[PDB]
Order: sequence, then structure tokens, then C-alpha cells
Amino acid sequence: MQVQLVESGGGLAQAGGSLQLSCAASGSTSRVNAMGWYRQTPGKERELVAAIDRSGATVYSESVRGRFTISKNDAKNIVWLQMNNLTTEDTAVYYCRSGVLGSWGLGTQVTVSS
Amino acid sequence: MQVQLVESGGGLAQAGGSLQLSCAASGSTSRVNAMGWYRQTPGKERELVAAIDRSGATVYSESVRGRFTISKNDAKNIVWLQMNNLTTEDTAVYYCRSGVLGSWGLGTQVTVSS
Ligand SMILES: CCC(=O)N(c1ccccc1)C1CCN(CCc2ccccc2)CC1
Ligand SMILES: CCC(=O)N(c1ccccc1)C1CCN(CCc2ccccc2)CC1
Repeated sequence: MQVQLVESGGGLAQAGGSLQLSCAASGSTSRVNAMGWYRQTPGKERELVAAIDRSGATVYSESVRGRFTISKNDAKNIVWLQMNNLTTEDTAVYYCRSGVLGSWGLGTQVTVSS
Repeated sequence: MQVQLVESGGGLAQAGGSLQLSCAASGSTSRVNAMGWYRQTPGKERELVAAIDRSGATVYSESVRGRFTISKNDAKNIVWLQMNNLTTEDTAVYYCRSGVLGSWGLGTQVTVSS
């Protein structure tokens, strides 16, 4: 029922180097309009690293801004995490997670003057 | 079927001031383990401002880091966006959006040496 995800990439890198992770979705992909990467370093809580939605909007944790990039190939149903300028603080297990985001409401208008 | 969201807050603020937005969920809330705030300034694409998942992990766009805080009351099924140190660049329509995030995989191990 849920979309099937296969996570690839990772292994060893040198400090200063780069790695690319990938996550391939298959099965019930039509409803999936969000994908995200988390990580967990030993002893610490799992944290959200990067996320992307179907429109291409992206968001990153402070700890990886500018160094990591999340991208997608919509037709292949694959998302990548490019990880640049690595340090030993990036050692962790990385998790790909799917999401189904809901409909748009009307929203609320915010006007800031002066 | 989908969770019902009611967005509140917003209106006018002065530059330098603060506002708090809120979004109240009801109905099919049990499956909802992510909530997010987007915004759209006129003529620009809608962008992801802040998101939170059931574990409390949060993520922010670069443009609001440190000024905006997303929080939740799990028992009331309400999320808030506290917006501090506003500027005219924060004028926009703000949208609350729900999400259902998938199961955890085993992940991939990344080890950075030296
Ligand atoms: C942000 C996530 C997202 O929106 N998706 C996604 C999911 C997992 C990994 C990468 C992207 C979509 C899932 C559905 N596919 C449909 C592809 C298609 C369309 C028309 C004909 C044939 C095939 C589009 C991308
Ligand atoms: C990150 C989103 C999230 O995970 N949620 C959420 C959804 C919308 C807005 C705020 C938070 C949960 C939705 C379900 N509620 C159940 C509450 C409950 C539990 C036990 C007995 C009685 C009531 C917990 C919070």
C-alpha cells in the first residue's frame, strides 16, 4: 500500500570530500508529493536534514545549509542528497522518508507596513 | 477523509513587530504526523517557510531562520507560527499544510574520516 523506498549510496568519505545518497521509489508513487532526508548520529535524536515537495520547494537544517542539496527526478521517482564539504560531524545513519501532503487552504494574509 | 485545517491569525503588523499564526486540525488527525507553513508573496512562487513532524524535528527556510518558530500542541492538534522581527519582505499570504509521512527504512551509513 505504502510506497516502497530503496536507499543507496553512502559508505566512507574523507573529511572535505563529497558523497551522494539516492532513494528510489516504486509502487504507489502517484500520491507521494514530498520526500525528505533525516539523519541520526549515535546517541542523538534523529533530525530532519532536507526536504523537497512536488513543486520543487526545498528546506534544509541549519547544520547542512549550502553544503547539501536535495534534488529529484520526477519521472524516475528518485531523489538524491548531494553532500559536499563533509566533516566528521556528518557521520551518521541517513534515512529517506516519503510524504503525502494535503490540500491547499485559502491561507491568511499578513501585511507588514513601514 | 482528509484532515480539516482552520487557519487563524495574521492581519497587519508594523515592521519590527511580531505576529502569531495558528492552524487547528480536526477530523482525521491520527494519521497526520507533519505540519508545515508556506508563503507566497505576489508574483513569486510559493515557498516552504517552516515544517514540524511528530517527533518535534523542525526545519526553516533561510529567509526566516531565527525569526520564525514553528511549534505544536499535540493534544489540541494545533500548530503555531511565531513571527518575530518582521519586515516588509514578510508580507505574503501564509498557508498551513498537513502531511502524512511514511515508515522508516534501515537508512544508509555514512562515515567521514579524518
Ligand atoms: C516530491 C515527490 C514527488 O512529487 N514525486 C516523487 C516521489 C518520489 C521520488 C521522486 C519524486 C512524484 C511521484 C510521482 N511521479 C509520477 C511520475 C510520472 C508522471 C507521469 C507519467 C509517468 C510518471 C512524479 C514525482
Ligand atoms: C506533527 C503533527 C502531529 O504529529 N500531530 C498534529 C497534527 C496537527 C496539529 C498539531 C499536531 C498529531 C496529530 C494527532 N494528535 C493526537 C492527539 C491525541 C493523542 C492521544 C489522545 C488524544 C489525542 C497528536 C498530534
